[PDB]
Amino acid sequence: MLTILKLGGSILSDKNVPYSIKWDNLERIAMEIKNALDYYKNQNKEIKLILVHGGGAFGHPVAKKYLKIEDGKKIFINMEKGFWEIQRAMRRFNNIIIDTLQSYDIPAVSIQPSSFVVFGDKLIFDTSAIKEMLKRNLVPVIHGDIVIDDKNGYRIISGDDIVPYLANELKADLILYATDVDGVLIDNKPIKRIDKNNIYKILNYLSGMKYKIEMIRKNKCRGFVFNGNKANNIYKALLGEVEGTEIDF
Amino acid sequence: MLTILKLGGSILSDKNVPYSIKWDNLERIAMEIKNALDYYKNQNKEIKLILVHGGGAFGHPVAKKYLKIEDGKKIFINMEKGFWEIQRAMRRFNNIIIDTLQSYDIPAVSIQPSSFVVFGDKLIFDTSAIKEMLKRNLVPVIHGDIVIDDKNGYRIISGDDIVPYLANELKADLILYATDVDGVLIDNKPIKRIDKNNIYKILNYLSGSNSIDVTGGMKYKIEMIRKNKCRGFVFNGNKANNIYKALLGEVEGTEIDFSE
Ligand SMILES: C=C(C)CCOP(=O)(O)O
Ligand SMILES: C=C(C)CCOP(=O)(O)O
Repeated sequence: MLTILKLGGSILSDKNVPYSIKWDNLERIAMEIKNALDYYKNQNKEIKLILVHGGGAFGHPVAKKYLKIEDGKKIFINMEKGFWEIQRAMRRFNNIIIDTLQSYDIPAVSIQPSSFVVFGDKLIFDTSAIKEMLKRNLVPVIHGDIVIDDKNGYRIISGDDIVPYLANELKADLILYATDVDGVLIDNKPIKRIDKNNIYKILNYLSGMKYKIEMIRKNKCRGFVFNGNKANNIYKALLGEVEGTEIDF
Repeated sequence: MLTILKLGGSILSDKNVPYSIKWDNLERIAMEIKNALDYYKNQNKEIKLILVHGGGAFGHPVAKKYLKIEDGKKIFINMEKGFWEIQRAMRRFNNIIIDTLQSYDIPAVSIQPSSFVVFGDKLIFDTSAIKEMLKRNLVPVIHGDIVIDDKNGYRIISGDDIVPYLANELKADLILYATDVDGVLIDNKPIKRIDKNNIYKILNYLSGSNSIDVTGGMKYKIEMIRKNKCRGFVFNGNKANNIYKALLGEVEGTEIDFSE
């Protein structure tokens, strides 16, 4: 029923180019998601879908402006100005993505964490609204954002924080990570799987693909890391599976 | 003391001209909010301020396209386009308002109800982040928005729904209603004070046939203030300095006192 597809940095926007958008790729990714949803409408299978994207060439660039290094500590400053300016950037990127999805008749809607989510100790993140939206078969689109931290004051929640959380909070049947690599690379090769056995030797090797791997296990989750730039991977990924690294916890 | 300023009326936008923006009026208002914030710093007084605005010529016009009357009632349709459409329009208005407020160094941030609020017999509306934001001297700007309900449907949440709710949740001290009128008009004249010695006497008149507001607007504002045993002002937000004065607690319009 429920799937969480993450569109990770750099398939949507080049990081080394502030305010950049990879239009064709975005246009294609949106199409494959549509063709996927359609496929299921025939099989008459109810498939609830959530979407997550990063800060790409929007979130980061603007943030970097209010992050100062001091005593080896990432420090936000001038947040009187920084909070809005980061919000604003993520709002642009979020509109662009949602409009495109909408143009393919994907019933996407904006989820803006900065408005309600709180980091620190526990993760305060009321999924009430999201559950309802899913009951309507709407497709909530969540994005990395600036967010309050009741301990550190400010902090940047990312997709890696959001996906795992929601998958557990919402009991997701299938979680997908679209990236620019053919999966988790070991010695420059994508392992077909990651469980409870070879993991130990994997955490050492990696000593945020790690962060990602740990965040999902910390939730007995289970997801696929694949390449989003390969025409059809997303469409395949959603339908059942294609090539990529599997992570089961 | 925490204050809630409700922009409202048609002081920011002319509902008649779709996507209308009363720039001049919107800019002056930012000044005044600024003048006020600077004033509370000089007099060294702690103020937490929340702003709320409605849909103006943005929310309503778009929303109406997805509203139908069915069996003597309202129902949203095609919300697979409608929800985003209304979000989109509101997000624009919110941007314009916040960008401006910022252009006067007012630390405004965006609160988008559509993302987390559920409209039930009781609102589901986590105010954790807002509290932290106020804690850090940010100015949270909430706006009317589309939202899902807990009954297979959708609902429009307005400033009217948002203000009272927050007044309660956050235990506000002062409620400010910037409107298109000088106050609660009684004989085309803003009554100075409303309290537990005339409220009912006032409600009844508001309900009569010689009342200027038959939309039940003022009545609702009065009752929530009274319900939040706090204090509020109803004033003209189109007049120079009323918003500045109001924020200080001295705007000449109509006072509503039920604190203590
Ligand atoms: C940079 C911001 C605001 C969020 C970054 O998170 P990502 O989407 O994981 O890159
Ligand atoms: C029309 C929408 C989106 C809500 C408008 O809220 P209000 O103008 O405060 O009633």
